[PDB]
Amino acid sequence: ACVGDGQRCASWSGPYCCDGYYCSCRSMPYCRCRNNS
Repeated sequence: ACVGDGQRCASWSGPYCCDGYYCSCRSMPYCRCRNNS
């Protein structure tokens, strides 16, 4: 199972994203997971 769009990555960076999405980590611990571009 993968995370949807805009879904933050577990804790700080545990699970991955769907086939095509990524996980950003701006000024904050809770990284965000969403589509590529």
